Amino acid sequence: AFEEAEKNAPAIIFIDELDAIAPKREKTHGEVERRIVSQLLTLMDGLKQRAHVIVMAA
Amino acid sequence: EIGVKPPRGILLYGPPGTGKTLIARAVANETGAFFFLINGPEIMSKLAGESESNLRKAFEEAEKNAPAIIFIDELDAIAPKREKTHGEVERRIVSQLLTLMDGLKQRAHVIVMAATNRPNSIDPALRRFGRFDREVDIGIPDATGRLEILQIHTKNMKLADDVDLEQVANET
Amino acid sequence: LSTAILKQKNRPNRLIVDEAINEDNSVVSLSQPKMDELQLFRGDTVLLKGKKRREAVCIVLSDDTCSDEKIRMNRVVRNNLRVRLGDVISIQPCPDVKYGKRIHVLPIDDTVEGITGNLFEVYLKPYFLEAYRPIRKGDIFLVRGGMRAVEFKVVETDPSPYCIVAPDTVIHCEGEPIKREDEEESLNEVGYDDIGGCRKQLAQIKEMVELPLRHPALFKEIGVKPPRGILLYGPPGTGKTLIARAVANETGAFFFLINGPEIMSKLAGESESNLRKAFEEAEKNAPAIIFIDELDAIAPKREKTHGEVERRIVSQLLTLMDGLKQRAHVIVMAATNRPNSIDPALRRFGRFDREVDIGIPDATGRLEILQIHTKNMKLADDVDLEQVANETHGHVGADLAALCSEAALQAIRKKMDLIDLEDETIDAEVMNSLAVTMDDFRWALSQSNPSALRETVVEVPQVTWEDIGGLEDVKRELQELVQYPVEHPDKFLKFGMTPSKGVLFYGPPGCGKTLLAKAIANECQANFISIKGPELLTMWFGESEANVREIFDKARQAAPCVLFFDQLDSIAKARGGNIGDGGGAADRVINQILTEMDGMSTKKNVFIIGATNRPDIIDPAILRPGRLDQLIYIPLPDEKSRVAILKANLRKSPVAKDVDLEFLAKMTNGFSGADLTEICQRACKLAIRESIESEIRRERERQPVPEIRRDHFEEAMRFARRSVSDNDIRKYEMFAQTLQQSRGFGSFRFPS
Amino acid sequence: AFEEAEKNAPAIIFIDELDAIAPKREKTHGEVERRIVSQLLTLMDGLKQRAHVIVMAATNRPNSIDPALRRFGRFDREVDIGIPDATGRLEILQIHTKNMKLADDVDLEQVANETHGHVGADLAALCSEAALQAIRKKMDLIDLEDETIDAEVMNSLAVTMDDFRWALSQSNPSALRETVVEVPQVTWEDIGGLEDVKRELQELVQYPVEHPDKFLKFGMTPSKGVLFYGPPGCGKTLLAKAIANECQANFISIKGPELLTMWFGESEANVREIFDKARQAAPCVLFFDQLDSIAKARGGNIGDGGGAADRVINQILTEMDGMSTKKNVFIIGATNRPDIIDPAILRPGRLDQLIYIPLPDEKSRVAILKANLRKSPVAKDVDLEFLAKMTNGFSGADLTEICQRACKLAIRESIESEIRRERERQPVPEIRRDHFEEAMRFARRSVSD
Ligand SMILES: Nc1ncnc2c1ncn2[C@@H]1O[C@H](COP(=O)(O)OP(=O)(O)OP(=O)(O)O)[C@@H](O)[C@H]1O
Ligand SMILES: Nc1ncnc2c1ncn2[C@@H]1O[C@H](COP(=O)(O)OP(=O)(O)OP(=O)(O)O)[C@@H](O)[C@H]1O
Ligand SMILES: Nc1ncnc2c1ncn2[C@@H]1O[C@H](COP(=O)(O)OP(=O)(O)OP(=O)(O)O)[C@@H](O)[C@H]1O
Ligand SMILES: Nc1ncnc2c1ncn2[C@@H]1O[C@H](COP(=O)(O)OP(=O)(O)OP(=O)(O)O)[C@@H](O)[C@H]1O
Ligand SMILES: [Mg+2]
Ligand SMILES: [Mg+2]
Ligand SMILES: [Mg+2]
Repeated sequence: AFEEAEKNAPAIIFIDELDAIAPKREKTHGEVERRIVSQLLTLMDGLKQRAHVIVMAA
Repeated sequence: EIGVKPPRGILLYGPPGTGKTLIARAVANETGAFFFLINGPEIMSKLAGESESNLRKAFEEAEKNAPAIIFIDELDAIAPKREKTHGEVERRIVSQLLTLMDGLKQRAHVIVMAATNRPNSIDPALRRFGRFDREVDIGIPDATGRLEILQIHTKNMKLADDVDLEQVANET
Repeated sequence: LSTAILKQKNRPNRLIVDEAINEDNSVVSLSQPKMDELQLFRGDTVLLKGKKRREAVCIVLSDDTCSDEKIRMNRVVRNNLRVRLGDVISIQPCPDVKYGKRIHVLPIDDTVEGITGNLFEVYLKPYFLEAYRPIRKGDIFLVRGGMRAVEFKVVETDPSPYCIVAPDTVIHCEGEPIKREDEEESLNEVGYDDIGGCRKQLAQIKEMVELPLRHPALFKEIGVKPPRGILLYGPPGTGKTLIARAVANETGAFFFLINGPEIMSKLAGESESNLRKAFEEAEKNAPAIIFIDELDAIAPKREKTHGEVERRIVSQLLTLMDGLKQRAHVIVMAATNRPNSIDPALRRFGRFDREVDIGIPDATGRLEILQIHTKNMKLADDVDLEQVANETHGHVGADLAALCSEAALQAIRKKMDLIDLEDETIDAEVMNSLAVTMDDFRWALSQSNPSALRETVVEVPQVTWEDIGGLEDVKRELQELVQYPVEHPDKFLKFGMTPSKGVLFYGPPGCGKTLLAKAIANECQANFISIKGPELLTMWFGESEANVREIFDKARQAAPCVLFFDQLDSIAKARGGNIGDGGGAADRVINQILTEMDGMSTKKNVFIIGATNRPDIIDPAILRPGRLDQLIYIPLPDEKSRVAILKANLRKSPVAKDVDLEFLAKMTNGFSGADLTEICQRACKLAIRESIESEIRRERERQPVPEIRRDHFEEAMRFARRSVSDNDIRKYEMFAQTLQQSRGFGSFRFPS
Repeated sequence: AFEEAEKNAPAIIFIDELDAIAPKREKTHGEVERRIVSQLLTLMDGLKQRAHVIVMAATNRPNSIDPALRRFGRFDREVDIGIPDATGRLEILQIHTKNMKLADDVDLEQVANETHGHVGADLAALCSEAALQAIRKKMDLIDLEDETIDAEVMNSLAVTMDDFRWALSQSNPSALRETVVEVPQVTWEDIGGLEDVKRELQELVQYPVEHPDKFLKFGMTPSKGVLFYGPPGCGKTLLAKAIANECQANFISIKGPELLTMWFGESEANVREIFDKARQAAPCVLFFDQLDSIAKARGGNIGDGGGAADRVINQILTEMDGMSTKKNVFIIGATNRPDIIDPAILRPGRLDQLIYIPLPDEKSRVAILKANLRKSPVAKDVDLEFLAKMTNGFSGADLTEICQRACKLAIRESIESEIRRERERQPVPEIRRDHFEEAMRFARRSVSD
């Protein structure tokens, strides 16, 4: 999703229900959710890249 | 001359924002060695054998371009304790890391670096000597260190004369 | 008997390596009576065995200066044989040695640099002119001459592998120069000598992977087939992979290395195909050894495994290891930190019949490991490796390598002033001044801490026995508790009684229990694990007891280890008194603690100390001797102890001489240690307040308090309160009197 | 495979590790595995059309096999290759020792009687280890680095009964490789007093295994369950250690909460596995130290928690009921809190015999003091009878603590004497009466009235 949005560099990403996808890595027993939180952190770190892509989460 | 091998494993740990990834980027830019960067979740795959193969490919690429520095960001996501992990894939990934860093074949010139917010969630076999030799705590800076951070982050901006960065360092 | 396979027994061939006065690369010298014993004449070609499957050939010459029990050889022959001074090698006559038709030699890359002249013409042709020197494949020989002497690798011999370099033999230096790094990696190759400790384990391994190959006639005559499956298990860093490398380097059998995760493949049946290919490769190559590192990666229990691929891989390994088509003389070795995670069907005699515990070494074992790891290091004369071996209580061998590396790194740090990071190269004077002293090893010891305890590391506030005032008897008991079983086990064996290893501090708040724990953590010569009571408890079912089991296992591995519980009554409370507490989670934690502390397992030097602020609620089985043997009562300090506490608090504090601590201790009746510390802190705060007001006054005039004074202490005292009320002392004295009256005899005297 | 079997008929198709390719299709998450199970079903159904092909399969997880494969017309016959008895173990030993060079003193009958839980691979391991010990005894005469061996060394080489006894000392069933624990060498003479308990335990262990015919003749089934209850430190775990070291029965010792697992269904599976591997090693003793953790009163904590402990205790009750008398699996439970043991556990047929390990009396205290000081150098004037008299309410642990405190006082005296001698340059042959006198004032009674 991040790659596709960055392709269309004037892009806005909207992550609806961010609470479900991104819980606390330590608090949640599920390893899938801690991994997805870490991947989202990595994507946000490189998100800017001096690109028009912006991300809004609800 | 001194007859030892210099330590080959660095584990940076600390709360978020201390600059572990920043230090990794600084090392990547300012060292004269091949740099390979690994993100924890990006290794994960559904198919059995893909993730261990990705780790093997990264370590082989580092070995070919030796001396090299491998940085594994978000080590906690990729390497949980095998006793407390149910999934076979994660346990096999941790075993592949253990073998790659310290196995019957040892890495000659590759430096393996990692960063994690929670070092105690790492499998204790990784925190052994031969694999992650030293653990470096990137902690909360003091007043002078955070004044240095403010100076670093304010160097590009144009600042008025009234700006007093030592006061801001004291207050934060 | 178990280690009987390790002795050399001093056969006539056995000889001690010694330095060579004038012996060239291709000759060695012995004592004349030694030749007469071996029936060797001067000039006879001889064959010398070495370590890690190496052989060399030399010309034996008579040297009167050579010792009777020693053989003189230069550095070249030593490096060819991978031996050092003092090593024992066997010399035997070599029959049917003939002049070599042709030899191909490959020079080392670093030596040939800076030599414009032809390598053959400048060095090989005069060196091998009428040389009559015996050589073998794989040897390094150095030839002097030119600007830099040149090392040649004899890669090809005709006839192989032994040949005499006659003048008619053609010598050619063409070819890719040999890398210095490759020969260096060949030199620093791991053999059975690089494993320290694990003497019985190494004996068993050599019995199983070396003896059947070296002397198969024994097993053929005695009519049995030797064991063919070895599972090396142990905590991380104990040397399982090291033993695997040693076996790989020091066996003539073909060696196949399997790493667990490498087997896996995404395709259907491709992992089973990889396993079959590995076993077919081993079978094709006659005697072969298969080593599977990280066995738990690809051999989980089939009953506990959900994926079908993993179960099929376990079944494939089961069939390959012991199936209808039997193994054709193949030794299978495996290493794992989790032997109980392996499939139970793999652990039987047919497949993995011998399980070898590479455990935590003792003092002598870790001394041996330190000697092995420092054999290459440059050491000063001041270094005492026995002291370092005694200091490192819970180290496994990887921790000792870490300690040696830290010492070397500190030694390099001490030279960072003379050394420049930026400059191209380091001065030779600095390199000659570089050495590892005992101070570097002391620093490494200070930083050293067993890796298994890395998770259970807490920053302790550096308390000394002097920081505690009073409690002299308690200090002596604690020091003796931690020191006697560790430093004098022979005394306990002589008196035939195991030591007591349990102490419970009970008393009013603020009287010095946690201070005693800090003093133990900083002063006692043992590992220390600090446990807050409820941190072990977990929401999940069976995980709180798992945490208890894990922490006790960590204390067992790092023995001698001190296991301190800051609030015991939280983790240790009487059973049956909780309506909720999960599904009896607290009671199950109590029972797990009871089993871990005194059960059917063998007892180790694990000193378990608990501090409780109210001991009447702790389970009575916890206080049973053999668990918390001594119940030490830490009461409110008396006047002497109050003087000691006040002096200890103000020892580092600049205090005016007018302050009479005896009068303070006399007045403060019923005060605890925290009360007196608060009095001193309040005096310090008042002094700081006065100094700040004085500084404000000087600042006002621009636009004092050198030490804490008597009036500061008086104003601090007017705020003082007695934290522990009389009823609290009544309760603690009630518990203490129950304990004392339990015995029933104030004075016990034997009848005369 | 099936077509090639038909081409060359009569044919036998052996499928080793049948559970590898034939799991239950409902539990399978792979399409290819389910298709393989269906193909096996189809081929075994069509086996009737095939003239003389016979399919024999081997598996050590028969319950994991797809149930449809065990129906009529396909794998309809099942052969249980069970654990051999004493005579069967003798036959296996005779088979494995036929090629070895046994000495005359060897007695395979004794070796057959000792190996209570061995299955045949264990007996082969035992023979291999005995021969390896025999080879070890010659490692003094032959060095490993030697190139060749004298023929006389081979001629002298032979396996003797001492080698087999060493092997038996090292030998253990392969099944009990995960439950094995290091147990201290506790002996019946290490325990002081408890003579009636010792005799009762020895009889309860030996009589059912040695003479079941008398119990069948009188029609009474031997008791297969014992609970130990008493004050802490009175000798329950010590008795368990003595049983493990002395009795010729396989011993499984498990900690209380060892079986519990957070994952749903795993604790019941752990109970099933422990009881099954107890049956496989019969005659076996299954000891439950701190039983009240494993078995607590149902409904007392039902509301608080998920209810997994109730499932665990129900599974335990099912396993206690499921055992036939023919399997000699003695179950011993130990607890110092019998009041919180589940009442169902003590019902007839499960943990029948309830034994009260009491606070020792004066004669038992003399026995305990002698047993503790048996290996210790104690002065003659030290009167143990008076120590037993004065320690009225003391338990065995209390007396052991008194002796340990006296030992530590003696060690302190010796250490200080050595320090003093080193100081003067730059003792304590045994424990004395003053040491015990000093140790007694620190002594306390651990168990209250
Ligand atoms: N010590 C520091 N000195 C200067 N700038 C810093 C420092 N720490 C953080 N920053 C600034 O804040 C940003 C965030 O830091 P960074 O992403 O490295 O944090 P982190 O918590 O170590 O990372 P991650 O959790 O992704 O490993 C940096 O890119 C930099 O701009
Ligand atoms: N007994 C020993 N003697 C000498 N060196 C040792 C010993 N044990 C470990 N080492 C050294 O310490 C390190 C331990 O690494 P090694 O791979 O041998 O450990 P391991 O027991 O296989 O660990 P893991 O369980 O994590 O695989 C190596 O550098 C090895 O040389
Ligand atoms: N004997 C002592 N000598 C010096 N300071 C003492 C002494 N006893 C207590 N203190 C002081 O008490 C404070 C800490 O007390 P500590 O943590 O040892 O108490 P505690 O007995 O463990 O209490 P609690 O029951 O509340 O956990 C420190 O300020 C320390 O200086
Ligand atoms: N009859 C006895 N003879 C010799 N020593 C004994 C005797 N009874 C107890 N002891 C010793 O006293 C201590 C009691 O420990 P033991 O394991 O026997 O206790 P337990 O009855 O299982 O109690 P707990 O309920 O506390 O687990 C041990 O050190 C043991 O050696
Ligand atoms: Mg390893
Ligand atoms: Mg405290
Ligand atoms: Mg007990």
